[PDB]
Amino acid sequence: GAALQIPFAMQMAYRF
Repeated sequence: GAALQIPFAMQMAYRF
């Protein structure tokens, strides 16, 4: 449930 909310923040950090 809240396991993807963790990597989601980092996935965007580099997606920039």
